[PDB]
Amino acid sequence: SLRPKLSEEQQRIIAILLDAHHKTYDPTYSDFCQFRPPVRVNDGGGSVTLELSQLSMLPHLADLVSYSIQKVIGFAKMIPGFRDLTSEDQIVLLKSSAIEVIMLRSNESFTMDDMSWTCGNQDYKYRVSDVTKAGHSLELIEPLIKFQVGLKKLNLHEEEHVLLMAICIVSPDRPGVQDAALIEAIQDRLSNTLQTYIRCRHPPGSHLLYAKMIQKLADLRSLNEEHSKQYRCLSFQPECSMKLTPLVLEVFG
Ligand SMILES: C=C1/C(=C\C=C2/CCC[C@]3(C)[C@@H]([C@H](C)CCCC(C)(C)O)CC[C@@H]23)C[C@@H](O)[C@H](CCC)[C@@H]1O
Repeated sequence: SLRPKLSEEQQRIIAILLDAHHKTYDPTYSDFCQFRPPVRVNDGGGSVTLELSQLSMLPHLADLVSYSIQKVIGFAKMIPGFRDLTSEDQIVLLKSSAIEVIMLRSNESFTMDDMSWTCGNQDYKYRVSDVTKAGHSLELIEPLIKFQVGLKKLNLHEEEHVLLMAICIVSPDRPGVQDAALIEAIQDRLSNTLQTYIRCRHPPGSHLLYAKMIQKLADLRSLNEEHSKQYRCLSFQPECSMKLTPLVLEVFG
């Protein structure tokens, strides 16, 4: 019912987050030529044996994800209050939310035109087949695509988008966090900002939208778990480490 105006602080928080995102997410995907080249081997049959023996798309996707983790670390460091946390808690939050924030931020390149993540020309267009070529199974990819569509249909304003990513990162319910109270205080500040923003730009669906966004955060936890299970399997493949990156190995190891 009540639609309070955004406070000076809330406006500042949003401005900071938008700026942080603009500085850490390149919508032109101009750095992609620097990643190891994508290689797409003939695997129309979706053979797990062939996929694991080759992992043809893994070097490229590992680089893309590693690159993205670095950008997420930068984004996170710009989240108001994040610096107030101990280095220990910052690292715990980053490592635990990295893959989730990547899935969230990738919605910007995701397109419902053909259900793909398009980052420019055909070379940098990723579909389900490309992810299976990196060693993952439909058990993860299909729910992820479903997640991308659901998120895409929320038609989030960039303000809502960056707040959602910040809230995802600053979560007190991450295993290993030491000062859950401080983290919850920061998250509440961000959550209150989001709730206020939604009510200001969306008439009472304001309540429906916030609930839907929070549900996406729950969906991300499940996706995170499935990815971890599959990463474990992938790591068993001999010589897989060389196809990944040091950051990826640490974050998901
Ligand atoms: C990374 C990003 C992008 C796309 C994300 C994709 C498309 C390819 C397969 C991925 C990467 C999924 C995959 C299941 C994870 C695999 C990771 C390993 C191999 C380590 O298990 C998770 C998200 C999926 C492009 C762009 O929007 C941002 C980047 C440019 C601004 C964003 O930051």
